[PDB]
Amino acid sequence: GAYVLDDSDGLGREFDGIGAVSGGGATSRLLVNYPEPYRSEILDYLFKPNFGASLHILKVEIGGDGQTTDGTEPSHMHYELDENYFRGYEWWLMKEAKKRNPDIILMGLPWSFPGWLGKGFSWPYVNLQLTAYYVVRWILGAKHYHDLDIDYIGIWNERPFDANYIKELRKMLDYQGLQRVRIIASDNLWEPISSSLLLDQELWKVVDVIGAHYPGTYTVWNAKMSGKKLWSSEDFSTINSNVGAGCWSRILNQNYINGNMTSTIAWNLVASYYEELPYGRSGLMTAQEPWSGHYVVASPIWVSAHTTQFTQPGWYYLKTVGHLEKGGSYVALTDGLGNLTIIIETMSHQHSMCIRPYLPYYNVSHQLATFTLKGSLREIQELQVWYTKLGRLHFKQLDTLWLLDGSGSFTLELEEDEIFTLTTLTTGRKGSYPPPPSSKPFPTNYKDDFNVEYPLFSEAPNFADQTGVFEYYMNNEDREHRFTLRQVLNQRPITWAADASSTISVIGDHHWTNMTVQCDVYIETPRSGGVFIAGRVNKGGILIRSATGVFFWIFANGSYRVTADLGGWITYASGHADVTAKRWYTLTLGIKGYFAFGMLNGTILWKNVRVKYPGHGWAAIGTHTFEFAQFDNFRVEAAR
Ligand SMILES: *[C@@H]1O[C@H](CO)[C@@H](O[C@@H]2O[C@H](CO)[C@@H](O)[C@H](O)[C@H]2NC(C)=O)[C@H](O)[C@H]1NC(C)=O
Ligand SMILES: *[C@@H]1O[C@H](CO)[C@@H](O[C@@H]2O[C@H](CO)[C@@H](O)[C@H](O)[C@H]2NC(C)=O)[C@H](O)[C@H]1NC(C)=O
Ligand SMILES: *[C@@H]1O[C@H](CO)[C@@H](O[C@@H]2O[C@H](CO)[C@@H](O)[C@H](O)[C@H]2NC(C)=O)[C@H](O)[C@H]1NC(C)=O
Ligand SMILES: O=[N+]([O-])c1ccc(O[C@@H]2O[C@H](CO)[C@H](O)[C@H](O)[C@H]2O)cc1
Ligand SMILES: *[C@@H]1O[C@H](CO)[C@@H](O)[C@H](O)[C@H]1NC(C)=O
Ligand SMILES: [Ca+2]
Repeated sequence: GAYVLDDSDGLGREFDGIGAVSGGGATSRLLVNYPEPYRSEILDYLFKPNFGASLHILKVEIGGDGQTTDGTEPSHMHYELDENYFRGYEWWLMKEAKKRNPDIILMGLPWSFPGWLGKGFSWPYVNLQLTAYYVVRWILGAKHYHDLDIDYIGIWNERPFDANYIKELRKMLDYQGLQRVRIIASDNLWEPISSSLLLDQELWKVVDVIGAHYPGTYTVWNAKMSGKKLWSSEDFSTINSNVGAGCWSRILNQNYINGNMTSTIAWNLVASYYEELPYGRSGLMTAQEPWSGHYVVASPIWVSAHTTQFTQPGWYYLKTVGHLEKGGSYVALTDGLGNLTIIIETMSHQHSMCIRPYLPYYNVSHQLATFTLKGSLREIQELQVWYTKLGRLHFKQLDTLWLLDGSGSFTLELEEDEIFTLTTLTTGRKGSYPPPPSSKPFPTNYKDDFNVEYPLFSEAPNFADQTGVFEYYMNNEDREHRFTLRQVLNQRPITWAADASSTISVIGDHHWTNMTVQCDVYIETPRSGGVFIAGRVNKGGILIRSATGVFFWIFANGSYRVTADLGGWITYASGHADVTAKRWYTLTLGIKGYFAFGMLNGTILWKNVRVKYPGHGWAAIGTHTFEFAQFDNFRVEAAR
């Protein structure tokens, strides 16, 4: 019936911000080659203050060369003695975020690590100082090469922590002059980090924030007892339809209400990865077509706005928040400067399911809500009103609410699936750019000769690596193949996911069913080396080991194989071929209906080989193991 909002008996917890994750893995892969103005528009929808999602926090993966959900992301140290702070796209993204919002909060977290850190094992805690040295290098590089101040550093995403590592990471941070950098742990479940912090005082000192994943709006007792800041450091991961927008809406309020969590960070920031990759379209918005410029400003953008435009890190939650009688919730925040924000949500169970965890039914029905400004809030007379209705009307400003009394009270009619933001703030705006081009399938004729001398990014556009890492490569000591694409991993990473045994990058349209793929290939390893080109590749990401399709392999021992699977268990054809290491060959692979054929240097090697049909999927290139190889003059001709 009546709901009191008061600051007289003090304040709730400090609000730390809403944000999103770019990474885990390659989630922003297709954003980088958007043409202007569209690329800059997308970034504004995300990061420009008083405009769109206006995010307070950007968390990114510290690439470790391993597959991390929708691809691999390049590390700053591929090998021992290697340092490079210009690979990938997270540097660029952080800088674009900071350009639009100087006060944005930056976070880094590793998912995988380069294999050499493991010194013989697939384990990052073999040499604690070495792994901490690697991580801290990254933070220094952000400052030195990009003028970026990383605010938070994590441990090992969704994987075990080592208390001695966390301590060494603190010591190393301090030693390198990074006392200001905070540590968040352990980016997994509430335990065992929470009880570890109660039993170990030295550990308690070095951990600033307990970050838990997909906590279903709740925390646990040991966490409250720690007195540490509690963040949902990874949540959401839901398709960005209205259903996903409802999930985001509900958890933004209730993570604080039910679980004392003062930050929530969505995986992921923008769906800029092929949608047939795992968890397709689970970004706050969608930008998965750089070749057309088409992007979608999805519902979750506006749900974010309802909190982000009208709150800032450093504000405080009131003590007066909770659930509504007939369902839904209300939070309220101030800033100590007389401003007040009220955010109300009425998300129906049927339209707010997150993928993790799934909630048992709860009822939401028509109701009325009365709010009374008690304490030092009563002196407010006027409130701006923002309204959103899911299922649709988005982030629409409604007529101002005048209190018009001396009461300090007001009433609302609330139906289902609604968000209301009521605030003293006048800065709100539903930012708008003209509509962008219609969606178009991936070009049915496509070529890249990789002839780019000073590339802006370290890899060619649209190639999404799924195991291994492929980079622009300049080789002055050749005139015919001076500018190529090279797979640069020479050993398996400390994997997070189950990377394939062979390297692979996919490109194009997963709907393609008839296609001709051509590429110049070059094997660097004598006797043992191997490369392939492929078509109808159907799976990638965390499922890359499962990929089927048609794979045309050539080996440096003078052999070829055609397989139905990336693991090469299922043979379509095999035989001999005039192939050695360190020689350039042109490979052609034709796939049509039930039949395939392969050419070597324009000459038929095998023809009318039966493949499974129907089948559809991307084109790809790769290497037999984690080995050096080059590719040049890539072309694809395909029918969807
Ligand atoms: C964490 O938030 C919870 C609510 O989710 C607070 O626990 C109590 O909740 C009841 C019922 O909602 C309130 O009436 C009380 O005011 C709360 N009790 C306390 C401890 O004051 C709790 O305040 C929070 N826990 C903290 C901050 O340690
Ligand atoms: C409400 O919040 C706004 C946003 O901070 C406050 O506006 C700033 O206030 C400080 C001093 O209080 C000024 O130095 C800034 O220049 C102000 N910025 C703007 C946008 O004018 C404001 O003080 C708060 N109080 C209210 C209700 O106006
Ligand atoms: C891929 O190739 C197959 C084989 O050419 C195409 O399927 C044939 O389509 C014709 C009519 O268009 C039928 O009469 C044949 O019987 C089909 N072949 C088989 C074995 O089914 C198919 O249309 C092509 N797909 C696309 C979209 O390009
Ligand atoms: O299998 N799980 O329950 C599971 C739960 C949380 C996980 O962490 C997260 O999942 C996300 C997808 O929803 C992304 O993969 C993200 O990269 C990963 O950190 C990964 C797997
Ligand atoms: C939910 O609760 C309302 C009001 O109490 C009631 O009218 C309705 O039947 C309930 N719906 C279901 C299916 O639980
Ligand atoms: Ca070239």
